[PDB]
Amino acid sequence: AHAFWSTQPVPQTEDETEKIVFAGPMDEPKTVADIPEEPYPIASTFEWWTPNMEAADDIHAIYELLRDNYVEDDDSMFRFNYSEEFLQWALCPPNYIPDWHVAVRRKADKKLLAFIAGVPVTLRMGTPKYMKVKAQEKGEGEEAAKYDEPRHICEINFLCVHKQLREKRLAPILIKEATRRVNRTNVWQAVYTAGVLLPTPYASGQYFHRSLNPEKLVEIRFSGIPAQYQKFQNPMAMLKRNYQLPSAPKNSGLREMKPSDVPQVRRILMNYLDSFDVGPVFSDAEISHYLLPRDGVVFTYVVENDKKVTDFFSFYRIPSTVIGNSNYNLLNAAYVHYYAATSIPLHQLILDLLIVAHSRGFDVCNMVEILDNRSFVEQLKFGAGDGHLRYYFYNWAYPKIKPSQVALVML
Ligand SMILES: CCCCCCCCCCCCCC(=O)SCCNC(=O)CCNC(=O)[C@H](O)C(C)(C)COP(=O)(O)OP(=O)(O)OC[C@H]1O[C@@H](n2cnc3c(N)ncnc32)[C@H](O)[C@@H]1OP(=O)(O)O
Ligand SMILES: CN(C)CCCN(C)c1nc(N(C)CCC#N)c2sccc2n1
Ligand SMILES: [Mg+2]
Repeated sequence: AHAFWSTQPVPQTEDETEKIVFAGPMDEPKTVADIPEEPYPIASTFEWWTPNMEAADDIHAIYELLRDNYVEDDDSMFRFNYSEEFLQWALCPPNYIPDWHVAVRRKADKKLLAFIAGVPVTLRMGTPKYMKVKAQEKGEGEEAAKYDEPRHICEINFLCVHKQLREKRLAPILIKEATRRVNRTNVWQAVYTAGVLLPTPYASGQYFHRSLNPEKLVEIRFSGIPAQYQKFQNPMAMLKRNYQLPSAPKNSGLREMKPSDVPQVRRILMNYLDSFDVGPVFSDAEISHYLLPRDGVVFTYVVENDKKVTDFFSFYRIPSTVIGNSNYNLLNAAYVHYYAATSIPLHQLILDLLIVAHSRGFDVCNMVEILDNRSFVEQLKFGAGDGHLRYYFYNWAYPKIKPSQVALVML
């Protein structure tokens, strides 16, 4: 069934997943010296290329591949259009490894055919709370605790093969070369997500959407007018009214995050994320990188009253190309990023996210039911979509956990 995935160190079935009781590696311990020094073999008409994702022109080359060949829906209505500024932000965090950005070009004329990217992340990925209780009940605490310490691993994203090269087994080659480059730096696990089901997720969550511009969403067929609104003389007027938001934030002391806020935002974020089984650990440099505002890319606000930051939220922008509409070329989506609330209920904090996103011309707010995202779904009028986001590890056995025990946002 899976000619490539069956050869890899990942749990092969749900049944296998059911028997996993402790976090730990799947594979034998290996050393850098055991890993081939030479790139993985590739057809003589192709070549490996490492783009410089801080150099405008290489960023643009990768941007065009993704613009034209990255994730699209099954009805080919929308295709993600991650911006050049977003890609530099996502792929070049503190201490990133340029070698983990891997491309294939056709040698002749240098057409770009494929990409995959890894970035470092420090992840808590030790045995989850409910399985540590089971271990305690059996006298197996030491085994369960072995990998409690946060680990420096690889996060993989942006796997893409050109549409003309699909179903030729190029993605496994990209994956094998990425793995080799990661292993050559003495890193042996990765974390990744996908909308598709592969062997075998450790967690899965539904996607949720919150309409900000329903007229546009219906025009481009992201949304339709729900059946219940047909009982009204003006269905669309009633739909617009249902999703109306304030024109300015409601929380006193909301303002954009600045450099001086990094220590307090790090503190409140890390205290919050500790509550979840799987989550990132961020240094001050990483809090700076992932949360300070970047035009067009990431938007972060703090609540500060009386000289103290007590809460914050962040969202990031991913537009999609709208394939063939005469009124609109783009869907402008805002995705819920990290947040922490200590002074107000989460729904009150995230309402301001929706208000700011709407004010800035976003059409929809998206999120997965990770973190405490379920706590404000109903009041804030999110609805489940048809997608799921599945969380995977490479070379890591891990008990199944609920998505409300995951605190890693994947871009
Ligand atoms: C220690 C360090 C380790 C680092 C590596 C960790 C692993 C990272 C793994 C990557 C995580 C990426 C996270 C993201 O970026 S998820 C985003 C993925 N990108 C897209 O969906 C963009 C649009 N589609 C494409 O570009 C192509 O269809 C892709 C490239 C997805 C496959 O190309 P193509 O359609 O031309 O197929 P093939 O003939 O070359 O290959 C077929 C094989 O590929 C397996 N396949 C299909 N889709 C995915 C998928 N999303 N993750 C993993 N495997 C996938 C499939 O089951 C089959 O294997 P098997 O069933 O036969 O066994
Ligand atoms: C790797 N990485 C995490 C990027 C996420 C891709 N983004 C932004 C995304 N992806 C969705 N799906 C793949 C659902 C597929 C299924 N089942 C959806 S569905 C609604 C928004 C949305 N956005
Ligand atoms: Mg292929």
